[PDB]
Amino acid sequence: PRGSHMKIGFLGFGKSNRSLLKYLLNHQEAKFFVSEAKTLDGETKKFLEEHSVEYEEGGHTEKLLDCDVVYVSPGIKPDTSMIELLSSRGVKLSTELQFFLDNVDPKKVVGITGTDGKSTATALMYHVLSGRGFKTFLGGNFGTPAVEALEGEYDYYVLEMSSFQLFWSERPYLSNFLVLNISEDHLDWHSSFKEYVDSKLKPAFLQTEGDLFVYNKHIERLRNLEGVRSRKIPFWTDENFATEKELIVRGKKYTLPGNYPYQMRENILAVSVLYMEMFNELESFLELLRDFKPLPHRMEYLGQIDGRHFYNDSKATSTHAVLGALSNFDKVVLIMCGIGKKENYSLFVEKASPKLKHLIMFGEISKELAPFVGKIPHSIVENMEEAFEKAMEVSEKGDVILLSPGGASFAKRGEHFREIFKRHGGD
Ligand SMILES: O=[P-]([O-])[O-]
Ligand SMILES: [Cl-]
Ligand SMILES: [Cl-]
Ligand SMILES: [Cl-]
Ligand SMILES: [N+]
Repeated sequence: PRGSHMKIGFLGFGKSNRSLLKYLLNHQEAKFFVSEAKTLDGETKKFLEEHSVEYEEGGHTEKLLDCDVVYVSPGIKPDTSMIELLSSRGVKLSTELQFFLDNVDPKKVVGITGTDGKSTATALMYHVLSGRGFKTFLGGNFGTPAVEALEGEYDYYVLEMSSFQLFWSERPYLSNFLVLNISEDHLDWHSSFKEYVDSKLKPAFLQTEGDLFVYNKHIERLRNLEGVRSRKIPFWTDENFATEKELIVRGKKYTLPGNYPYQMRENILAVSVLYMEMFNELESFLELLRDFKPLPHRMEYLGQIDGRHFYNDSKATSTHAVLGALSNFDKVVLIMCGIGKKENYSLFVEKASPKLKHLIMFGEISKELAPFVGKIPHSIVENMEEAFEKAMEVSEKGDVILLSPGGASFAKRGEHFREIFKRHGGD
């Protein structure tokens, strides 16, 4: 009715609405208006001015009441004054996720939601679809907003979707919908648990018989899913579950490549079930799982030499991973090495300190750590052989010696450390 005089509003201007405005500037004839509660920085203003997008900052005014549609930033709360005025004046309210779901090919979307594990599970789905050779987009709440992907073409769009995005999405239709878990704590979400649940489950009740809904069966305690019309495959059942070492899908058993925490086992189970439904086969999934980056590393116990216990955490390539390994003991003689990531090690050192009987270092990471380590008994050596002997020398019967490097390299170091262990008589 209004041709190019359509007025499109943005309430809030975080990454969702910024990505959406950038898509619409290049795809739609309309007058655009951005409304920010705080101040916009200099770069953002220059950007809006370069494309003559009107804006207000320092408060939401009645200028938004003039809009034909307003896109709400996912973090905007439902009972705020501007939402109340907008609704009471009959202005249509939508959000960047809903726009995406209205514009993409529905059958190419894999929508993942959950309380825990959401980012890793989404990354795994992306990983295994990419590994089959599909051109695959990864984004959603934790990452790149989905509308970025509407430039060019993809085979699959793998989205992580939060309760906030789904709340503000009036009709969030997904052909492929995975719910990892729904849990009562901890929660970024404002208040009502029943609104949180209902927001997260919205897509399920929109599906048709040709669609797919894979879900954690514990959510059946919260909501009745009988009327959902899609192919529905629950996990944690008699046929779809995981124990510490095994994955069972359709009653079939597969050995997992390591013994992982509960959340990672659930992420694997969830994505398994969906992959098996899409491709009828899990051998390709398991092979691709092996190079999945967030996959926890094996901490291989090597054995003893003269009462000392050796653990090989060769794959720890960051401060974070070293802190993981450390939480398995109370005292340890620790060997670190490799190329230090650009970090601030004081946070790491104070967190590591109580667990360290002695720290041994070599490689360029020695230089990064040296300035913060005056606190604790420590030795800098030149290579792994020297590190090994120094570990034997500062240790006694009963101690644990742990290789957990913390830096990158140029199972090469791990192999080297194993070989040294053996040459000095290890088991
Ligand atoms: O945060 P507001 O719309 O009063
Ligand atoms: Cl705002
Ligand atoms: Cl904002
Ligand atoms: Cl998004
Ligand atoms: N936000």
